[PDB]
Amino acid sequence: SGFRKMAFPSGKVEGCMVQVTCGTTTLNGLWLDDVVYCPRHVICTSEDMLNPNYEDLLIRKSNHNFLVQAGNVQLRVIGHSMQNCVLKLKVDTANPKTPKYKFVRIQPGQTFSVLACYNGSPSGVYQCAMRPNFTIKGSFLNGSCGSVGFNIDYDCVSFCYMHHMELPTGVHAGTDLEGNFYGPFVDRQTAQAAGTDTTITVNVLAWLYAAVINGDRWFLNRFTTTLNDFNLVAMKYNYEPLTQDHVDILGPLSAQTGIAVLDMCASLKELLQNGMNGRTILGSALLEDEFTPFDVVRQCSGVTF
Amino acid sequence: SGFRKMAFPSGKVEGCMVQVTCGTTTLNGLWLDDVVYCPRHVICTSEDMLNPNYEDLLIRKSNHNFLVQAGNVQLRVIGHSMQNCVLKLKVDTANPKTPKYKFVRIQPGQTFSVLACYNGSPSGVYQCAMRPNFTIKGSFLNGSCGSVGFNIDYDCVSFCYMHHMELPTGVHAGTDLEGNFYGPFVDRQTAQAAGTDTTITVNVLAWLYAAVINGDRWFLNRFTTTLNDFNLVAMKYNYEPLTQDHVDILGPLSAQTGIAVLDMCASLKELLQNGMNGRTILGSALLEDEFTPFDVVRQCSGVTF
Ligand SMILES: C[C@@]1(C(=O)Nc2cncc3c2CCCC3)CNS(=O)(=O)c2ccc(Cl)cc21
Ligand SMILES: C[C@@]1(C(=O)Nc2cncc3c2CCCC3)CNS(=O)(=O)c2ccc(Cl)cc21
Ligand SMILES: [Cl-]
Repeated sequence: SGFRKMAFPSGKVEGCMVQVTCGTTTLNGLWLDDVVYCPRHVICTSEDMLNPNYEDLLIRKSNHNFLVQAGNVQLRVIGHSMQNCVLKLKVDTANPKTPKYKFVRIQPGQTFSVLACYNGSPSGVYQCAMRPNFTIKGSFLNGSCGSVGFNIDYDCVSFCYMHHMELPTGVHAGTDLEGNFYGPFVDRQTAQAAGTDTTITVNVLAWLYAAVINGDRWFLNRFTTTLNDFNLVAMKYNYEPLTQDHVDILGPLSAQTGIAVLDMCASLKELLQNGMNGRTILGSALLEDEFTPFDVVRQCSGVTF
Repeated sequence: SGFRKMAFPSGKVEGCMVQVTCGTTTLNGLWLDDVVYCPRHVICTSEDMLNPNYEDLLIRKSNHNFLVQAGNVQLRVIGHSMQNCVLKLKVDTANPKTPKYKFVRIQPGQTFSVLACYNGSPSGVYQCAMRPNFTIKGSFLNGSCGSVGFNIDYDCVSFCYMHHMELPTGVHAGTDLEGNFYGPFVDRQTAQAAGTDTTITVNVLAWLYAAVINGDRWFLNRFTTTLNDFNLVAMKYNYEPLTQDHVDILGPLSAQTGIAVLDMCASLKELLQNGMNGRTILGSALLEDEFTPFDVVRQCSGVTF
């Protein structure tokens, strides 16, 4: 029993973290085989960020201008290239601790573990979700750039995020491991703001099913709803529209508990209208949206209480 | 910016997890040097749990009755002994991945990371606190016994908890690595319950300071209070008494924000007597008590390992 925001064991990623230095800037890199991946803004000064010409800044660099440190060993850079917003530094040593891995681009609503790093050294691990506005609510200080997001289903590490930026509201933006940013963000200091964020409806429903599996049913009601009527109510509370794909994905949780998806939608409608009345659901006084249906299945017992 | 429930990087502990089997029972073990540490109830059947005589059950077992598996390699047990509620299995192979470590007993209010394991394989990592009633609010299913709790200090892993039991309310109980239980619990199937719990006051204050560091100031006021008047209010809301030691420990957070500890106590007094009035603090509608003053300092500073 119990339900916690759980991250994947970070050991396989810890063995890939390195420090990348270019001039006076120092950040983190990800060392997989003989390549170190890091944000391309490592070659920028603060003044360069207003309007950087990365192609012009990069051509003035040689391999020996990049210092890569793995633990207390200096790696040697033997090539460099830029792919979108990431820099790929070819090194003379393949990482002997390289795990089985894949690069995957995720969709909003999907969760992942973040290994926060400073100076190539891991400091902590926490669970995050890609918000509908393509930002993440992380915990990052100066020096955390290059820290990565990942999932580890089986023994394979699926890298999905690399940290690049903090926005004015304290939320974070980054790229996939091919250097493509999530959202309309750019690696330039310009008027960039997080768009209006919304609640990940399919994840709230998944967490209500987790509460039922763990033994709580107080929030259920005798009503049902059509999918369109539920969406008309949901959008009034800044909740994301629920699609047929989301209803399909909730199928296994619906079968394990015996509660139809549109009947759980009716409980969600009532909870939005009434609040909790001094009660909690899985130790929370707010409706939780950073657990996917897959996360609930992974953590919860296969037997409902 | 940002504030997340952060766990320590789990890599150093992942390299110590093994599977221990005795008869039909299978659980987790911690392999450090040539010793595997696991709950002594591994030698019990369901019938033996009603009233076990561990010395009598153990004398009937030989070294070859214990199956220890580290990955896909079978370790050989060459000796066995019992220390309190922990079994120590001497193996023929020293763990080449043994980190720098210590066994430390923690006090209620202290936090630690848990690496949840099943069949000697790590599945997740999460943060939790030792409650004043000596239980932890963990997330564990059948097979999780032997999973460990820890903190990291530079290069050194301080093991503080080993999982043994789930109580009727869904909360958990266990021992330190010397086999001494936290709380008045016993390792047998009998009527045991979590006592009435209380809120960890020094941790709520630490989290209010974290909210001020991150830009949440609505709860501050012009008032102050004394230790005695604050404790008279706290006792009424099932909050732990605040001591001069707690005030001293909150010193660095008080200096960083410019808010005296008794000044912050006056803000908590008003939150206890009036509530949040539809507002949140660091994304929560409840007063969070599972972040110590040291956890707030570490997360708002970037301490690496
Ligand atoms: C490198 C930087 C950034 O966001 N750093 C950072 C990234 N994560 C967290 C924290 C920071 C800063 C301090 C608080 C914590 C610098 N600011 S910027 O507006 O010029 C900018 C603009 C675009 C990009 Cl891709 C990066 C940056
Ligand atoms: C081994 C067991 C235990 O709590 N297992 C367990 C531990 N963590 C989680 C979950 C369980 C069980 C199933 C639900 C989830 C079994 N119950 S018991 O009352 O006989 C008992 C009594 C004393 C001790 Cl030290 C252990 C146990
Ligand atoms: Cl996805």
